Amino acid sequence: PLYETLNESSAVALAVKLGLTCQEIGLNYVFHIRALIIKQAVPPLTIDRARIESSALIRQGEHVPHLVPRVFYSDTEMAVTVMEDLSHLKIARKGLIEGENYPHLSQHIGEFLGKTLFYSSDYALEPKVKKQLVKQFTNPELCDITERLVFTDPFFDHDTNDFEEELRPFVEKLWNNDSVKIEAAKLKKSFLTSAETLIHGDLHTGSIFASEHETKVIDPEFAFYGPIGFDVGQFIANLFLNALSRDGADREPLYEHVNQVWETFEETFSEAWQKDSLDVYANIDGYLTDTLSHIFEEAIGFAGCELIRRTIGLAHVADLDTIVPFDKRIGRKRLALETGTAFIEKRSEFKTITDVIELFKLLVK
Amino acid sequence: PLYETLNESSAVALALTCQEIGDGNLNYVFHIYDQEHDRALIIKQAVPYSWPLTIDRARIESSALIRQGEHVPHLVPRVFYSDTEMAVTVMEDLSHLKIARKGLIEGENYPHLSQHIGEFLGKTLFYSSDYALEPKVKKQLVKQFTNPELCDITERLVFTDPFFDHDTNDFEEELRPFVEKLWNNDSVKIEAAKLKKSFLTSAETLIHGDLHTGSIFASEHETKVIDPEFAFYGPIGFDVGQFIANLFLNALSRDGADREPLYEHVNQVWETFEETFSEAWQKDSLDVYANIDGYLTDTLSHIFEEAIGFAGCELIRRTIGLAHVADLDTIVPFDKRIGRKRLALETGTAFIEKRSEFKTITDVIELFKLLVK
Repeated sequence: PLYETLNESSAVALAVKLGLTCQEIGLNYVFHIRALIIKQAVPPLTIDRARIESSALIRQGEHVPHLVPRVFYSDTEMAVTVMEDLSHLKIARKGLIEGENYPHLSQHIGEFLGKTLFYSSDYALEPKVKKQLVKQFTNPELCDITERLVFTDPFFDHDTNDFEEELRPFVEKLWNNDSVKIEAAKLKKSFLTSAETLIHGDLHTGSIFASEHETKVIDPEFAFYGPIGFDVGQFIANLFLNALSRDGADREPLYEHVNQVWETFEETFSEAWQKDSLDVYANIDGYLTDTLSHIFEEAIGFAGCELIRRTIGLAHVADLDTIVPFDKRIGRKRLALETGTAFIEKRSEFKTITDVIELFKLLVK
Repeated sequence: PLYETLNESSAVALALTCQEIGDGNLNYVFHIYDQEHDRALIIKQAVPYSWPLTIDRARIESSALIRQGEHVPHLVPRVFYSDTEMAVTVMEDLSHLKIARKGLIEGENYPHLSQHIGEFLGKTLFYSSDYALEPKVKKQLVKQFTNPELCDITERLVFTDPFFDHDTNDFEEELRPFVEKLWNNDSVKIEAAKLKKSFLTSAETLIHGDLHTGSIFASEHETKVIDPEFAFYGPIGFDVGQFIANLFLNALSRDGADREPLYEHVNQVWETFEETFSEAWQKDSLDVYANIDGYLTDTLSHIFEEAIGFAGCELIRRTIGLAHVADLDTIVPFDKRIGRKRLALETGTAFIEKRSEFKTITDVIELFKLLVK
C-alpha cells in the first residue's frame, strides 16, 4: 500500500521531488512550505475525499481559475493535494464576525456559483459525458454527513444535536411541526436524488478565503452531483447567520450580499445558458425563467435547513456561538430556527430575492 | 477477447433442438426445446455488428431481471446464467405466452394485467429507492446501472425529437398540420423540457426504462415483464407513465364499448401501484420521515404528476417519432388512422400541460374520454 502519513520533513521532501521551512497549520494535515500548501487526508472518514477535492478544484479551475486555489499536483493513494498558498487571506466567516464587509464577496461568489453550477450540468454537457462525471464524483460518505446533519438530525430528537436547554421549547416546537418536516423531507429527497450538476457541497463562509479585493472558494471535499440550488442556499444562509450575529445598521452589508449573490448568480447562469447550452430547448421563451424559479425555490428551502442545522445540530457556526450576552445568544438562535422554518415552508411563495430579505428583516426586528 | 456471436449449435453446446426466434435485429434469441422432458430454455445474446449499440446492455438487462426477481419473482422470467463478455443471458422460456400488445390488438382483455403490472411497478420502484435502501448502497447501484447509450435513445426519441423538425420523426403527410401545431407550441415544449430534465437528473429508483405493452408477456392468468435493458436510476413516475400511455394507445385503436377494459386497466394499474407502493412504504421504509402524516401522500402526488407528463410524451412519441406502435399503425381505414393519430397527439399534449391539475386517475381517464369522443 502506497499510503504513508506525512510530517513536516516528508512534506518538504515531496515538494522537492515534484520540482516545485515547513509548519503544519491544519482530519486533515496542512503543510505550509514563494510558498506552497500540501494538504493530506488522515484516516471516521475515507481518505478518498482527497481525490474528490482535487478533481473538483481542477474542474472549478477550468471555468473560474481566479476564484479557487491552483492545484500543482495530486495523488489519490497518498491522499495528497499540492496547491496554491492563500495564507495572506482570511477565512470569510472570521473576517465577517470581526466586522470586515468584503465589498466584492457576493459578486465573486455569485460568479463562482453561476459558472460552476452551469458548466457541469446537462445544460452544458453531452448527457453521456455528464453521466461519467456523476460516477467519478460519487461521494457516499461525505454525502452521508450532509444527509444526516443538514437534512435529518436537527428535525428529531437525535443524539448528534447540540443546543442550550433554554432553547428546548422552540426546538420541540420544530420537532412537533409535521408540515415543515414533510418539507425538510422533500428537500432531503432532492439532495439524495437530483443529480443536476457538480456542486461544492459545503459552501459556507468558513470555506472561503477573502480580502477586500480577493475571494477564493476552498475545500470542495463534499463535491458530488446534486441539486443546483444547494450551494446557493447554503451560502445565503451563512450570510443571514452573520446578519443575526450583528445588530442594527451593521446588518446591511450582509443583506446587500444576499441580494447581490442571487443577482450575480442569476445573471452569470443566464449568460452561460445563452452562450453555451447544448439543449435544443434552451432558446424557448420562458424555459430559462422557469428553470431559475425552481433553482430559487430550492435554494431558499436549503438555506432554511442550513439556518436550523447550524443552530441546534452537531456543527455550529461561530457567528451564533460567540454572540454575547447569553440571553441575547438564545434570542438570536430562536430567530435562526424561526427564519429557517419560514424559509422552508414559504420557499415557493417568494418571487424575488428582495422578498426573502424583507421577510427575514421583518422576523428579526 | 471472449466475445463470439452464437449460432443454433453454439447455443445448444452452451446450454434437443434449437431455433433462433429474435423479434428485432439487435438481439439473438435461441429457443432450446428438449424431449427427455418437454422442458425448454431461452438463450438471449446481444449482437454488435439499427441504432448502433454496445453489448453492455446485456449486463444491464440480466442484472435488472435478477434485481426485479428478488421482489417479484412471479412477474419476471427466471435467469439461470449470464455472461457479460459473451453478452448472454440464459433465462426461462415464456413462448406459451403472448406479447401483451399483440393480444390486446387481437381483442384479448387480460383481466389481471393491471393488477400484476401495478404490483410489479409498486415493488420494483419502491425497493430500489432511497426510501427502501441505505443511501450509500443506493449510490453504488446508480453506478452499476448507469446506462448512457440506451438512456440516449430515450432522451432523443421520447423527450426531444417529436417536438421539433428532427430527421428521426416518421409521420404521414396528412398529419403535418397537427404536427406543426405541436412544434409551434412553446408552452408544451417548455413542459416537455422539464420532463426531460427530470429524466436526465432524477436518480430516484432503478426503473425498467421501456415498460410498454410490447415488453410484457401475457395470458389470461399470467403476466411477465421482459427486456429491462433500458434500466437505470431514473424518476419513479416514468415506468408508470409509459405503461399507462400504451394502455391509452390501445384504447385509441379500439372503438366504442371495446375501449372500456383498457380504461379499467388504467384505473386499476394506478390504484394497485399506489396501494403496493404505499404498503411497501409503511412496512419497509428506513426513512425517519416516512410516517409523518402527509409525506407519503405528497410523494404519491408528485409520482402521479410526473407519470401523467411522461404518459403524454409517450403518446406523442409513438405517433410521430421513429418508433411507432402497432395499435395505431394497423388502424384501418387510412382516414380513421390519421384521425386517431391526431387524437394521440392531442391527448398527449393535454396530459403534458395539465399534469399538475389532475387529482385522481379517474380525472385523467375522464379527460381522455372527452377528448376522444
